[PDB]
Amino acid sequence: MRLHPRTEAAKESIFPRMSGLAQRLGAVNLGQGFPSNPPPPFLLEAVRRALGRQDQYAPPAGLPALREALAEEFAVEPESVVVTSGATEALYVLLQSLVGPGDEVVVLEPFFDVYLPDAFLAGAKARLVRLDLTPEGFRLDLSALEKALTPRTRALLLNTPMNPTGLVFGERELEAIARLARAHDLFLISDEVYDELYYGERPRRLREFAPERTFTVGSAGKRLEATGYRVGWIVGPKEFMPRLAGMRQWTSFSAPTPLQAGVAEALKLARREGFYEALREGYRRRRDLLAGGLRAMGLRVYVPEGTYFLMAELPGWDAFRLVEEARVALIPASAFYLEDPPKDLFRFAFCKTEEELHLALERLGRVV
Amino acid sequence: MRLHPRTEAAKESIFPRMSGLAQRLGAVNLGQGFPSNPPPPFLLEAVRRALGRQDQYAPPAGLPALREALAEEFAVEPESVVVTSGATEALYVLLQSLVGPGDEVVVLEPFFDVYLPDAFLAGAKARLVRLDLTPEGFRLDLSALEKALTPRTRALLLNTPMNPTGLVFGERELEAIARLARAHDLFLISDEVYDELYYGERPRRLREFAPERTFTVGSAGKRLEATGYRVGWIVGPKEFMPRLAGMRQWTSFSAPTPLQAGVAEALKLARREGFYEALREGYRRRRDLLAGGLRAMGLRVYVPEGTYFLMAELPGWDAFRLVEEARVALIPASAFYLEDPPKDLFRFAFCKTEEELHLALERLGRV
Ligand SMILES: *Cc1c(COP(=O)(O)O)cnc(C)c1O
Ligand SMILES: *Cc1c(COP(=O)(O)O)cnc(C)c1O
Ligand SMILES: O=C(O)CCc1ccccc1
Ligand SMILES: O=C(O)CCc1ccccc1
Repeated sequence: MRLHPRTEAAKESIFPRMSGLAQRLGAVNLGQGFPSNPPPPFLLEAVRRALGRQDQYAPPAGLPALREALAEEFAVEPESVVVTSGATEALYVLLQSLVGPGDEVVVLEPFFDVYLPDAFLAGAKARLVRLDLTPEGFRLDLSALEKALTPRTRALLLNTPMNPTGLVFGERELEAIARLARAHDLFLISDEVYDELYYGERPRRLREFAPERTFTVGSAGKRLEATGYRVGWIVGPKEFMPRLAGMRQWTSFSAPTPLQAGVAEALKLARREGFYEALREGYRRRRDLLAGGLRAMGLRVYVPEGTYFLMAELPGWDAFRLVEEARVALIPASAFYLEDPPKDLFRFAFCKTEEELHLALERLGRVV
Repeated sequence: MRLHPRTEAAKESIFPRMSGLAQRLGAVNLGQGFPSNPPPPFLLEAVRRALGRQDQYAPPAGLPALREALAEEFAVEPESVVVTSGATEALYVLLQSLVGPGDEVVVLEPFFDVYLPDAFLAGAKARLVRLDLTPEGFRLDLSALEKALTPRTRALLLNTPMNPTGLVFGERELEAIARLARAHDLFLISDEVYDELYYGERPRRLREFAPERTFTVGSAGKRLEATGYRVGWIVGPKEFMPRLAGMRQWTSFSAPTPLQAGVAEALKLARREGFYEALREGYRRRRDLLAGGLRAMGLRVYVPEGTYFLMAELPGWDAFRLVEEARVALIPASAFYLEDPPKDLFRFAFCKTEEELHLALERLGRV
């Protein structure tokens, strides 16, 4: 007896592994992305209110109230919204529903942890388009993007705000991508879990340029500082949504009911109490704190436009040596690149307390 | 542009569909199985204490406290327990991990909604083995089981206490199954979400006769009257567990943290406070209530030994036809069989209040 060859993709992710390593070593954890603080009180109270009354199965597509709350934010009808058990499931069910053997999916490099494994589990082939890393920062070359499209290309997987670059795609880029999508009749998968976490002008969404072929992915955990609630969603053309709900039905059936209920109220309260605005400000403050502290050490730092991650170069170091000698956990570039990753490039998560960030700067400082 | 052909399986499930229909028609819902009452106080309290403390990502394999609480109940180490987002995910990840193109999987019929679609999405073929429906009740034909085995069979999927039959596999039968699996070197997938809901003698587990090849599946939702919490588990040989944690990692990454934390404490309290016994006692009454009630109407009724489901025959009746005229929702046998399903057979769910049951009997009575 033996497991199916498919399970070769079932390797423990470097993200939770680093987290365990960090707890064991007593190191400041600036690797895997999850807030050090608890979620806002209005969300906790909304969930408490749901416990005891909404504990049983919810429809696969989602609790009616959550679908309506999301529909209002996205200006679509409830039937074009499907609630999944985290954006993680949304992404898995989408690749599973859009590509298969013989199909190709374009993925930008550096990429998010689940893209390639999901592509592989769908039996599809992924074609990577590495973004250019200049002294100014990461930059997308649309020529290189177009040069990657082929007769078998069925979908394009985009992520903005982008993890780990912190890049936010501008109007001209989305327009250009929407244009290529239409010209080759491609499906557009847009991972926008950090859609409310940007530091500049509010970005425009890819779905505005190509609504008939775009699937927008969101996450309550990345919206409301509650990564462990496992509530996410897909907003896309309604004609395809019933199928997607059909697919997530077999993976986990439905998302946690009381959490879906609490999030529904929370999404509305957040919009009217200026929560996202205050959150962005709290994060910008910490982004600058980290960036400035690393600059002062004489390090090369690429200031992000979104998400709570930033990348920097620490010459002559490797993640594991750092976590043990400096007692600071970071995620190495090799985690986001398939082959030949940039030398000495690390990702920092700054969704931590200011104290934790200062502690990390002090420790990295001594070990220069 | 069109969706990949694999989406053929993405058909809306009849169970939540009938619940939506029962709600619109103001009908008593005895179809999809989910309690009318809320979960026990000690579970609600445990979740409340976790809110604000344990809200971020838990490890894919599960929160240490839950894995350990589960390991204690099963008399195994934590490394052989993996926490899934409901038993539904356990089943999907399992088939995705054990079978693929060219492999076959044996499934007993009547089956649970999730079995065939999961087999199909893994790229394997499912060979069905129908149980015999006698005047007494359902029964497995060990000969028929063995007959269905081929050189391509990689696993067998059992469900006990069985849904929808309410059948509880006896000691002798589990042993026979254990030998066949061992002889043919097959994997055994045992769906035991209703392992604490039985009405007779404490049932034995399949993993006791073949611990080396058995993966046992459980559900906090079916153990603790909280179906919407989405916390399930897989208990199996440690040699394979890391790979299973690796697979669910890509499907939903990890189960809801505060719910896991709450379930961890609740599982321990349940044992100590005799929650399961009281639960069995409460479901037995309701079982006998619905059963006797349908008898008074002179209907054919098969009493279950487990689960909160029971099957009966309603001559010349259609499910949707019934939900409109009688305003009582049930699930037709067509949902549990692939072809030529028994005539006039429906599944009833008695995990409702006595009120709802009596109401369902009345409306049914005048029909
Ligand atoms: C965190 C994250 C996800 C997954 O979100 P969940 O809701 O936690 O499953 C998906 N994509 C990106 C880019 C993320 O940062
Ligand atoms: C309810 C049920 C499941 C699914 O359990 P979840 O924990 O709700 O996902 C699986 N198998 C059987 C036989 C069930 O009755
Ligand atoms: O750290 C991350 O980039 C975000 C959290 C995460 C990591 C890996 C899988 C799912 C989510
Ligand atoms: O009613 C059922 O038998 C149990 C609940 C269920 C049904 C279908 C898919 C997942 C769960």
